[PDB]
Amino acid sequence: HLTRLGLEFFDQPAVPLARAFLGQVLVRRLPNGTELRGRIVETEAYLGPEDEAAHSRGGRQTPRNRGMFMKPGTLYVYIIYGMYFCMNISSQGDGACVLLRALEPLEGLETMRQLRSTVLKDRELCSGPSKLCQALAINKSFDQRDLAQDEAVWLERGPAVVAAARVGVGHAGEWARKPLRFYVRGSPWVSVVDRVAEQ
DNA sequence: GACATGATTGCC
DNA sequence: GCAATCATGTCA
Ligand code: NA
Repeated sequence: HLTRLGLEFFDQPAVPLARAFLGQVLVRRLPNGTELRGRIVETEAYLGPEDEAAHSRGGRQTPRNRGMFMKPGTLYVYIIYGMYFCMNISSQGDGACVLLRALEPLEGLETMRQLRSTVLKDRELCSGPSKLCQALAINKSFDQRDLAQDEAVWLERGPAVVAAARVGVGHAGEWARKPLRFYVRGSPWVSVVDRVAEQ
């Protein structure tokens, strides 16, 4: 609470926000009062209407993705492949948000392991957008919550960034190629390294 | 109402 | 290399 990043932090455009997320710690307070912690090491920016890789492309706006259009810091959690969740945080700009792709586990590792068992090496706990949601017990109920004012989840300030193309956007179009994915260089917790982009 | 599909994960 | 599994986006 005293460390929780507030409203002013989130009110930034997608790219600066996605880059600013690196190093920050995502915290999840479970019912047993225990708190799980993960330092963000990989994120992706979705610019909005012009961004053909975003759900909000062409100004598309529905009840499912309303979060992207809500105040910065508002969560947009959705179900993919009818089996996994993806956690995004609305940024400045309607239809713009930041997807979280990987965290470096810091605390509550044992609970995460249990959560993701449905023996896992720590490297398999949060190395992915859906894995991290599973590891932190994030689900559809976290959709549209305010990361700056929620009792169960918040971001804390943390004490070389690689910019690469996003994952699972395809190999067609200028937007699929744009370097809108950012992660901690040399980090062993990133979900997908891009040796090419690192050079 | 119907029908194609996914910013993944993980086993063959 | 590809199946799992179903809410959502579209078209009607
Ligand atoms: Na937004």
